Amino acid sequence: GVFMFTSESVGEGHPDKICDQISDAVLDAHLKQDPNAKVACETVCKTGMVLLCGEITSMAMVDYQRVVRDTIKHIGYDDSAKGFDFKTCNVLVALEQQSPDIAQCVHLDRNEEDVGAGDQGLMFGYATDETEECMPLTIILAHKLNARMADLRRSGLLPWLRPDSKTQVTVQYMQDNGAVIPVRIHTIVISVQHNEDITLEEMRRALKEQVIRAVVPAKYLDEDTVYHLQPSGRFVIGGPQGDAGVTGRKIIVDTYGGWGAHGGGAFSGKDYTKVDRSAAYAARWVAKSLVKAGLCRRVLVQVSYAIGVAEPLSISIFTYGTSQKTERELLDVVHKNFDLRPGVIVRDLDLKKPIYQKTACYGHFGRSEFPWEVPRKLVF
Amino acid sequence: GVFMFTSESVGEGHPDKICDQISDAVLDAHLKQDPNAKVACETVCKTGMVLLCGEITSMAMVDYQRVVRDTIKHIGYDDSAKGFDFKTCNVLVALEQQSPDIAQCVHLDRNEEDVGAGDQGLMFGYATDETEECMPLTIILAHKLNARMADLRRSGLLPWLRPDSKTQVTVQYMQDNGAVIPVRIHTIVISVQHNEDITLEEMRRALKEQVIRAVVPAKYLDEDTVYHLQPSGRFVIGGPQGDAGVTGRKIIVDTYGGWGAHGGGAFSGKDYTKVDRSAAYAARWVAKSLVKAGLCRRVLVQVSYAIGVAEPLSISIFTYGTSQKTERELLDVVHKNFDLRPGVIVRDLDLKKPIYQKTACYGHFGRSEFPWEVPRKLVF
Ligand SMILES: C[S@@+](CC[C@H](N)C(=O)[O-])C[C@H]1O[C@@H](n2cnc3c(N)ncnc32)[C@H](O)[C@@H]1O
Ligand SMILES: C[S@@+](CC[C@H](N)C(=O)[O-])C[C@H]1O[C@@H](n2cnc3c(N)ncnc32)[C@H](O)[C@@H]1O
Ligand SMILES: [K+]
Ligand SMILES: [K+]
Ligand SMILES: [Mg+2]
Ligand SMILES: [Mg+2]
Ligand SMILES: [Mg+2]
Ligand SMILES: [Mg+2]
Repeated sequence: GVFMFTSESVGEGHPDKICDQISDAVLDAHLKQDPNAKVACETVCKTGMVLLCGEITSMAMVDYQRVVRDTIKHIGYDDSAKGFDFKTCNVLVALEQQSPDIAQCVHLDRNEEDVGAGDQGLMFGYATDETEECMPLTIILAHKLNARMADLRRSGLLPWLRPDSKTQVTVQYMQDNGAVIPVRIHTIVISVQHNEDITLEEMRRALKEQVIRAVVPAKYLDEDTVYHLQPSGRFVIGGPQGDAGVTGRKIIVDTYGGWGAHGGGAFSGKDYTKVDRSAAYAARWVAKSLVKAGLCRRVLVQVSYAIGVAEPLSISIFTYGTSQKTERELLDVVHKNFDLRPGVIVRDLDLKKPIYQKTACYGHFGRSEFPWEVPRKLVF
Repeated sequence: GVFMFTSESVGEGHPDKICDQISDAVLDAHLKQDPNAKVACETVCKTGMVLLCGEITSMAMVDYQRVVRDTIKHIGYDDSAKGFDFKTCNVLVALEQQSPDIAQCVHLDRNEEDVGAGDQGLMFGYATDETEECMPLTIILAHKLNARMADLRRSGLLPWLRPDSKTQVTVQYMQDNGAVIPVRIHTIVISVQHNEDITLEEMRRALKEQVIRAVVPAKYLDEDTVYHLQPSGRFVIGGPQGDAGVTGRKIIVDTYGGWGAHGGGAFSGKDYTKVDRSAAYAARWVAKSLVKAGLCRRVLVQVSYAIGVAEPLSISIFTYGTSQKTERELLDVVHKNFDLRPGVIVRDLDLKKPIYQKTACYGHFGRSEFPWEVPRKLVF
């Protein structure tokens, strides 16, 4: 019953991911001074331009030129030869206050515990026992390939590497009563921006031997694995010069790589009152807690909200046939162990801390440092 | 075994959907003069501003001020009292040629049939026999609620309505050997921008009696259905004035409302060489053809590509246990009946025709006018 499943990831210099990182750097900058800042920052990037736009109500005093240029510098775009330079790009800021019609409904006059959902929406959380981080192997490997290239770039071991990169991993799985077991790597794609000096054959050899073989467990690779390495043959123009970037255009990279499900909302640039983020984090937290408790091997959780209403409108659990308990029993477990109002989630998961720029590349899930990745011990 | 599932939709004046419609109006304008235009148009909107950015290589000569302002006019934003006016907003254009490093790999010198995938990526198609359009009931109803409000607005029957709107529908389902059967409407949310004259109680009564009851089959509604109608109590500030909008931030509204799966790519603003769009359309087409052929009741199809390579890297079929044939047999059926190279998809689905602005609101799927919604008769 073998099947293929593909996931992709992108590196820190991918233009959409640049925007996610800048949006969350702005959020972090506000939260460091005003833990209750209301932030909805969209970032757009294209040749020579970063535009910040959206809605912020905050007591913080933030140097947006500094925050943006510091983020671009850290990513590695510091010269016109690379197509983008934090020293000389245009930074445009079009930031306004949050609509008062929204504020009066969501949070004005309310105790923090009672804050309403910042919008309507649906969110999903997912977990799978196929890896120790409870994530799909496809997306984890895709992230790790990009992170390895960034390490080799920053260390100087491969000086021809530039920050813009994309990876894609196809894994063959067998199924086991609703659970999924990875069996082998079927195909890997890597494209990474490079300078003019290096030759194509050298690049492909380095991506195989210093990237792929350093990251992918050898038991999954064999002589029939397909490798598309620098498949375009030339990737000198890159970053925002090659492709426009926008916040919230990598939402499947950010989450489960196509597994589970997604409700549509972007994460980056948004404070905790935006349930698109906080409730997706909470749903991941619930799903991972269910799997770690031995209640299932695979689980999808849906929650939904209405603007201004603190309590979820609906909660659903799907275990793909991998639980002995029924989904109505699991729902009982969830109601007895979690309170999914946004004003409680913020306390359980410490969502006012300025840690969001860390989440904006290499995935929001699967990384044990974050509070939604620490399972709650369940009573049942 | 009853469960809840929620989907949402937005109306034509929602700021993210404004950008999708403008991006596809630009694509249509180019395709009317140059059927082979290469288009990757991102649109950003915020108070008083439309910014077009991205990459276009085309022989067409397009009046971007006219195209943008005509689109905003048709949506209905024609006065500062509504928060946005096509006559007086700022239109900024930052459009460059497609990267030559991409062009040499994707299409230069190649016959149309052999054009390579414009990017790497994964795409999904989904279909379900629960409605005659083979779509989830939740997302269809959510779309229809917004379309009904737009009709009542444009006819003058509810003159206090403005273009920005959001809907959300929670349905209770039972399952039937992997298939899903809608049973009742559990919750409906509607928020719509309004003028200052109308009272809250009048608005809520009109949304129930002239919108919901005109659109939702009465057999699904009962005395216990929950209604959150204008739940914020005041929604006068709206459109781009209330919330920044960006192309490709409604990808789950655009597709299956959280059902099936999504590979991450946005649709609007992209010509057929962008497999994010053409291969997702083709996968929907395959999935719907499988269901209409009686081969399954529910099906998810995954495909993936590498930049420059015409043939898919992987294809997967999941029937949720609703097919008598195995998924390997169904894969055989798909390989015998479809050719999923982008240069063949463009011919089968007529993807050079300038019909894309129609797809940019109310969903890309479930509408029989589009070629990917006309099932292919299968040999098997
Ligand atoms: C292929 S571009 C998307 C299409 C583009 N907007 C256009 O005009 O055709 C998307 C991503 O692919 C990567 N990319 C850019 N140039 C590339 C190249 N020459 N070869 C391989 N990948 C490239 C970059 O990560 C970029 O953000
Ligand atoms: C709630 S806003 C998103 C959050 C916003 N960016 C902020 O600063 O909090 C998202 C959408 O909700 C809708 N909306 C805007 N104002 C609203 C209001 N006062 N009541 C209900 N819905 C509203 C509009 O469709 C808007 O695009
Ligand atoms: K783009
Ligand atoms: K927004
Ligand atoms: Mg993109
Ligand atoms: Mg949202
Ligand atoms: Mg949005
Ligand atoms: Mg894409």
